[PDB]
Amino acid sequence: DKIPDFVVPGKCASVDRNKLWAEQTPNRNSYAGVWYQFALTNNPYQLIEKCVRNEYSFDGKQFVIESTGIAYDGNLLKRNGKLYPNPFGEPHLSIDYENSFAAPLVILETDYSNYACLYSCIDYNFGYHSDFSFIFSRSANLADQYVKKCEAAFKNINVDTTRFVKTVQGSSCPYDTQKTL
Amino acid sequence: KIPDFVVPGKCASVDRNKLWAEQTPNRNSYAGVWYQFALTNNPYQLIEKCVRNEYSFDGKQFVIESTGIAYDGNLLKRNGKLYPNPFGEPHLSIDYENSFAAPLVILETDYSNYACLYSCIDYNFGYHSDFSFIFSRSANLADQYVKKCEAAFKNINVDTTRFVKTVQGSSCPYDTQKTL
Repeated sequence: DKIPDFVVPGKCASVDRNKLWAEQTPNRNSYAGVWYQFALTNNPYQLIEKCVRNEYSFDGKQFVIESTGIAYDGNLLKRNGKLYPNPFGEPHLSIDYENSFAAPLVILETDYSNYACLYSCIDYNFGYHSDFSFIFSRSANLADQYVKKCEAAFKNINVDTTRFVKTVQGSSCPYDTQKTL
Repeated sequence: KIPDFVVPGKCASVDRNKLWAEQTPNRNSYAGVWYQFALTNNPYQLIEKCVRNEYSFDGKQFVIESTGIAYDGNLLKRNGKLYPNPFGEPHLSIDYENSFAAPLVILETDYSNYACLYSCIDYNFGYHSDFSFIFSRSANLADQYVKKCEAAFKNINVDTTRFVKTVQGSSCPYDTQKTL
């Protein structure tokens, strides 16, 4: 039988969150600013298809997010999100979008000034998980050397990096306009 | 051949403002114990039978302890919260530990006997998944209340033939459950 490539047998991977959390907590401010989506794994919840541009402001408690780009229907779209500590005290954040739902998000590795590798995973009740991965860049392109750092980090938690699809980014995107939405 | 919880079209409009206005003053009456009477097929619900949800209201949100028999036969406890949507939208978020959070609307409740609950999420490919529950104040629910739930779901075009009854009653270890 055929199922989507984002439903995978087994339980979400372990991931050492406590380590990442201690490392990332004092650096929140540095995480703010603009991040471009460089690539992601097949994701049926993402409404923005191309030129995905995420603007993060940090108010000391959370990050407020404005995500913009071109939707699947060819129009411009702006979505509002928030990234805040998980409300049960687990050492991960919840990524939440307006009119949608919220999911756990772990920053598996970032150097803050070039790249960030991100990961979200959900267990189902029938022996399968679904995971969603992203490669974020501080600019419209990301150099092979940072891309490989994400590829290693995802390989290390057993994600088939063949699942990544490149996002359209670059001078063909109306970034100046997106910023005004 | 897709799962019956993956449905064509956009999530339904539900009149969330009318509901919010009705329920806001009565939150305190929503607390206490609620049993899951029936639900539409749901891949995130880890407790299979004897499902008992205990709600306490602290003023801003509800703290939940959900217990029952998991799909492996073992007893299970899950911790949840129910709080207003953090963007100011007139619906609640239902959030469970080690899981995710989804929007939840209470389509109809009389507080003392039944509740009909609804959650819906839209996909980027023109379909949606919705999840529905019927809650009862006891292990059983009279026909007259089940029918009110049926009418509320029909009204929003949920196909009520998707409901499966949950195991409750004599065979459940509620007394042990209360203790977890």
